[PDB]
Amino acid sequence: GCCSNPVCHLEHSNLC
Repeated sequence: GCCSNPVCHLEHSNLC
């Protein structure tokens, strides 16, 4: 995580 988990990535998609 964050960007490397698909869920934590999308919760803050600005941060992936």
